[PDB]
Amino acid sequence: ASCTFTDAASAMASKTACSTITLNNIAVPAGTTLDLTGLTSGTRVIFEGTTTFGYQEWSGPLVSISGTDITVQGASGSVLDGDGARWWDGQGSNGGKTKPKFFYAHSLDSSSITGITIKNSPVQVFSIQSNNLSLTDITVDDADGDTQGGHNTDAFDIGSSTYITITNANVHNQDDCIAVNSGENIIFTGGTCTGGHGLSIGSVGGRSDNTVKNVTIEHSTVTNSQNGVRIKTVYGATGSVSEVTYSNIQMSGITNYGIVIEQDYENGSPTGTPTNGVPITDLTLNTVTGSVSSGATEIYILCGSGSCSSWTWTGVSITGGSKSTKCENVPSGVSC
Repeated sequence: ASCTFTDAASAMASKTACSTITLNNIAVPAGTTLDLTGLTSGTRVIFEGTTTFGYQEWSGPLVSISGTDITVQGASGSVLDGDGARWWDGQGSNGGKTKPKFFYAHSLDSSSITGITIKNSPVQVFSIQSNNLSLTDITVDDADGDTQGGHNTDAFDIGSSTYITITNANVHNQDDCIAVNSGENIIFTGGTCTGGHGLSIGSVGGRSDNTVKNVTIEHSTVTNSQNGVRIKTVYGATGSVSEVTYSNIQMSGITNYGIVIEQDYENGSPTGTPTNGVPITDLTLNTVTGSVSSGATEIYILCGSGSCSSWTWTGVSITGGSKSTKCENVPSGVSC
């Protein structure tokens, strides 16, 4: 049966009995999840109009969807508006108000999400922990967070996932455009990332899953962001990052690091001393080009002893700013 809901309680009560679920202009109660987990395999979910959320200090998620063979779609003009300025205090997930993560895609397997627009997320947007999930034509409009205190507004956080494909994302936020904490067979292509902290592998380490393998981030643009390309592995942690390719990345207006690969990472501040428990091997950068701002550093590589090997570095050209005086353990064929 096809079902159309204008309230969250009805949608959650009846979701399994509906093979098409249209969610029209739903105001989700404060402190609660629009809980679309456990869907019957094959179900299509359509977001129409503007979805809103009541105010409460809590950890979220605001929305969660799970199931096999699920098709999630944002109708034309649809928006999931978190009105996150109600929470934003410059502190994000580091302190201040407790703020809800937006959209859990945990075990949304052999599934797709297309044409969803998120506006003004309180904190991180997509939490991806799935197998065979594509995210296409996703828009994260967190631009208001640049002046209203947004922080830790990651667009795509990926962990314990396989076969994730993100295509034609458009993100304006205040943190990582993508952050691959762990996963295998990941593609991010055709993205535009502005305002945030770059296209990041990591942080890797310190979790149950600390393994990244076969990730391609390609044909994408990073502008007006703290970093362009970033790999961050956690200080003193254990893990593995292998078969990562950044290819055909352009950047401009980068404020801190055009490319930064560091094995001393901590959330508060990098230690400045790398460790060697998270080896980065078979890393390819192929055509990573653009400019950084005058106060920025072009390329920064801080590798531990023996934990960066077998890299391929071709067509890398970052102009502007300054060259680093701090690079350590740079692999053969690579340069700051």
